[PDB]
Amino acid sequence: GRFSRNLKDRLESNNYEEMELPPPTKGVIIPVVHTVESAPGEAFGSLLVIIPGAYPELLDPNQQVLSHFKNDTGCVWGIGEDIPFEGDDICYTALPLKEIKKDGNIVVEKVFAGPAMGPSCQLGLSLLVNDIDKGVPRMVFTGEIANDEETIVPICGVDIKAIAAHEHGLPLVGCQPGVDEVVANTSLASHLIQSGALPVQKA
Ligand SMILES: [Mg+2]
Repeated sequence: GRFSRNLKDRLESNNYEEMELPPPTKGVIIPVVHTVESAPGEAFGSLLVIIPGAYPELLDPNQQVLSHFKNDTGCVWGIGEDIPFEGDDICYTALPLKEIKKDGNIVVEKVFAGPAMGPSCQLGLSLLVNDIDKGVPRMVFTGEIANDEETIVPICGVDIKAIAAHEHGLPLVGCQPGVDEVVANTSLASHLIQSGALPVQKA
């Protein structure tokens, strides 16, 4: 689709039961694209945050769907397709992220929609089970993961996702034109997480 602020306000007006939670042990932020049948050609993005633990009861019942990592190696609630690589034996919940407060608290909310579909979450999840140990990287990841499990693969809707990242004052991270910061593989992505941001040359 293409960005609709009209679509955004209507759908989001329908979000309910927003909650301020404690900072998760760790977590990872990724973008999603909303559409509806009766708004052809319109889209808007928002953010998920994926946290350790199974909290289906925090999701709208229409997202209470459980997907697994490859070979029974963990699960994610709120995601609608299985993950084609291994997890870290944990179960996560992907929650609609309204706000990430200055004290670290996250404000989530319930969203009238289906679970997150498609492959663009992979970069985030791969980084979450492999490369993140403490905290939530203050950046937004999008990208498919290749069969080598290191090469990042271009995805769809990058303009929409950038916009949703930016609404939160966060950079979009991926492998393709449209992203604010560019990583071709999970190594560089991981070095970026350690740095907390793109390394600077204030020279
Ligand atoms: Mg294991």
